[PDB]
This record gives sequence, structure tokens and C-alpha cells, in this order.
Amino acid sequence: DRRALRIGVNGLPPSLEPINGISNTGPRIINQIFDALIRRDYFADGAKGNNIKLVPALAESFERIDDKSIRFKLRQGVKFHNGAEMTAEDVAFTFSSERLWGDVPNGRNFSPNWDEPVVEDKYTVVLRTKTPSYLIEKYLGSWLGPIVPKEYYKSLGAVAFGNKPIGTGPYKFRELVANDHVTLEANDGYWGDKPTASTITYQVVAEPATRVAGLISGEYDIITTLTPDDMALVDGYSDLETRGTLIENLHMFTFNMNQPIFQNKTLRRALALAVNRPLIVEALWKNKASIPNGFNFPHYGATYDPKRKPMEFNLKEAKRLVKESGYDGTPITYHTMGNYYANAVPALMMMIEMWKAAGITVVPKIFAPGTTPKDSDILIRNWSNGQWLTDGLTTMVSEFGPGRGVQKRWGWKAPAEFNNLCDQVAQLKDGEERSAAFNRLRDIFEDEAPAVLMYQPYDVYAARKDVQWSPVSFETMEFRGNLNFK
Ligand SMILES: O=P(O)(O)O[C@@H]1[C@@H](O)[C@H](O)[C@@H](CO)O[C@H]1O
Repeated sequence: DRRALRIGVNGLPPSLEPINGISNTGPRIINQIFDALIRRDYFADGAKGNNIKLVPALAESFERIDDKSIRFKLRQGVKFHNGAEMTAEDVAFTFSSERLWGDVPNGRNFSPNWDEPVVEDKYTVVLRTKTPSYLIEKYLGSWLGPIVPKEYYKSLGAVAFGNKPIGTGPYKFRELVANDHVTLEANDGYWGDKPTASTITYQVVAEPATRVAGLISGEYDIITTLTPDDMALVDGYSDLETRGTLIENLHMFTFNMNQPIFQNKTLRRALALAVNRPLIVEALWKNKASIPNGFNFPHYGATYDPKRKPMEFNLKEAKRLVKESGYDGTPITYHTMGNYYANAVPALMMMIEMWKAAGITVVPKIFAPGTTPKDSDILIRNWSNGQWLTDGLTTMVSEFGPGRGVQKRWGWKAPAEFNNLCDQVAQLKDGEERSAAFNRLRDIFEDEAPAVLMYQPYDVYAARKDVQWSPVSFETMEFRGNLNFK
């Protein structure tokens, strides 16, 4: 009776464990298998997929009890896909030190300074931080929020769980063939709205042209990760149409600052100032992508500055910084996994011409999916950052802050003021002091260039008109109240 939904995707996450799966590819599957305590209701009050409104989901209700603690009263009788009941012990294990120190390597890095949860009774749990945090609600309504089954997860382990996941969500896991496909089936025991698809298959078609062809042949219902130039060919078919939105993600490139050439900021800044981002955005994105003024976005709220000035493209100063660095003309690789990111390779080719004008030789190192390149082989690599809280702390603090990946793993030796301001904004209410501390972090980041911010992508999907689904302003696919078949 219900139609089978087929989605052609750019890739699959390494795992379906909610934290390990954090990437451009995981949420669109994880969002279907799991629910969090709080859900971002993208379409609430007439919004077109961009509403920040957080509403209770596995939590029937909640109350903030002090500046570091929230008491959650859970929905009763909700079942995981294996029959076990969702209780306070599952929620406590989800945000426990045992689960978040998985060796799940980024559980600790993305999380606030959680104190241990308190199970007050079967359906009541207090989630709390060791220091004051006014962001707890936002953290529990984000991609960190999915609730996992304690006993099943403990018996399997994080990675085996990530291959056979069990959650409470509208679609249950059926099968996975690594780097090929994931198939989910409707959970007719779902506590929320009835799932409208019989099955949902996510099938990897790494090349966009082959993926557009699949939609025309009728092998796919929806396809992901297209560019604004693909819209003309697709929209020509009366049966098909494109659906796009400006998402809360940033396309960027970053450096292995352990490498001697990038241990200092001089050549990082030359590589940053030589990029003419408005020309790339015009030529490849039809001006649909948006250049931000540092890590600065409308969904941040009180920490968004509309009047902030952008970083200027300056070839003259980039040439002078190249000369100043002593750069001897060694070709620098730029690792890119094909077009995992929309317009990744055409943007790199344009930037190579801009870097050549500055006197820098950058060569592409296109690597196939499945090839996990070693850290030592990386010089420049592309990346993206999902701005995953409706707040300024993510991703300037969460990715580039003290003790986290960019500084520890990739060796960015950040200034003292930056790291102190990162700690201060975690324990600080919105207002005048917080807003200026974020514009100070933005100024330091611009001067050090541990990464270069390209643009906020205009995320383009394509679909059959007989599949009623609207994209959301994030790197996921929401089908709750947003998936009908004509
Ligand atoms: O760009 P990919 O690697 O698919 O996913 C990134 C994550 O690596 C990153 O940790 C997260 C938050 O910054 O944003 C994603 O979009």
C-alpha cells in the first residue's frame, strides 16, 4: 500500500550511532531511527523549514530547575524497535560519562561539561552540567540529543550498535551494506505520527551527474547534494523539480597545522586573502550561496551581527604574505573526496587560479571514498561545519576551541585571548557582553585563519513532484509532517 521511498545520496556516515554519524550524511538517516527529548519543529507556525522552535518529543515536559540543571518528565510506554521500554535509565546512559567517553571519540568534544545524570524515578531524569550552562535545552534538541537503549548499546558497543542501531523513531533499521546502501522500514508502533513510507533506502551514488540520471530513469524519488547549475536540466522535466534552501552549514578548507608550512599563520592568511569568494559564488552558485561575516548567522539569535563587515579579498596583501613566509614553491596538496561537498572540485579549480595569482602552487589530491587518508599526508583539506545550535558557541568554540580537534589533533596553536573568550561564552548569558566577546572571537579567527570560510551552501535536492517533501535549513531530512505521496 505505502510507496517505497528511494533516495540517491552523496554518501553514508561511517556509523549510525547518533554521535559517530554526525556529518552531512548521517542525520538524514539517524533522524528517522531515533528521537531526542526535544525536537526542532522546522515547519511550526507557517515556517518554511527554518523555524528554531524547540518542542517536547520523548520528554512529555521539562523544567529548568537551576542555571545548570533540567528535570525531564518522560513519555511513558514508548518502545524502542526491539520491544524494550524507553525509561530514565536510557536517557541517563545517553548522556553518561561511560557512553560519551567511547574512545564515540567526539562525544566529549561536542558535549558541554556534563555532570552525571540523576535518575529520580522510572520516567524522571535530571540532566545537568558541572558549571552554569544556559544552552542545555539547545544541546538536547540538537544532533547530540538522540536517545539510545542502555542495555542493548552496552552489550554491542558503540561501533557494533552503529551497524545494527535500535531507537524509538518512525523508521527502524533493516540492513546496511557499507558505502552502498541503508534500508529502513516503517515503525508502525511509532509514538508520533504514522510513518508514510513503507521503506526508505539511502543509496550511494557518488557522482552528481549519475545521481541526476537515476532520478530521470525513475530509480530514485529524491536525490541529494546538487548544485544550482543542475536545476535547469532537472526543472525541464514536468514530472521532476528541484527543492533548495540556504542551510545552517559552512563550506570551508582547513590546514594540518602540525605540518611545518602551516605551523605559522602567515601562509594560512595568504591562502585566505587570495580567495575571491564573491566570484566563486557568482560563477558556480548563481549568487545563491551566502558569504558570512566570520562565523555569524541569523539563527544564532542575540549573537548574530547583521551590520558586521566581511573579510575582504586582497590579492596585494596575500602576495606580500607569501613573500614574508619564505614559501619556496613546494606544491601544496588539497585533499578532496570528489564532490562529497557540492561544487567541491570546481571551487578548488577556481581557487587554484586565485592562489597561483598570489604565487602559491596548490595541486588537487582527489581521493576515492573508503580511502581514509593519514593525518601526515594532509596539508590542506576541505570540510564543512554544521552550525548545530541556534547559538554562536557552535562551531567557533565546539570545533576551534581549547582541547578540541583543530587545536589538539591538527595542531592550531591559538592565542590566549581566543581560548579564554571560548570558556567565558560557555558560561555567560546573552546580552551586550556576550555579543562583543563573539565579535572579538571572530576578529582573532580572521587574523589566525586556522580554517577559511568559503560560503554557506545553497543545498539543492531534486525530487518527483508526486513526493511532497520540503527541505529544512539544516543538513538533515525531516519527514515528520513532511512526507506525502500524491
Ligand atoms: O563535513 P562533514 O565531515 O560531513 O561533517 C561535519 C562534521 O565533521 C563536523 O564535526 C560537524 C560540526 O562542525 O559539521 C559537519 O557538517
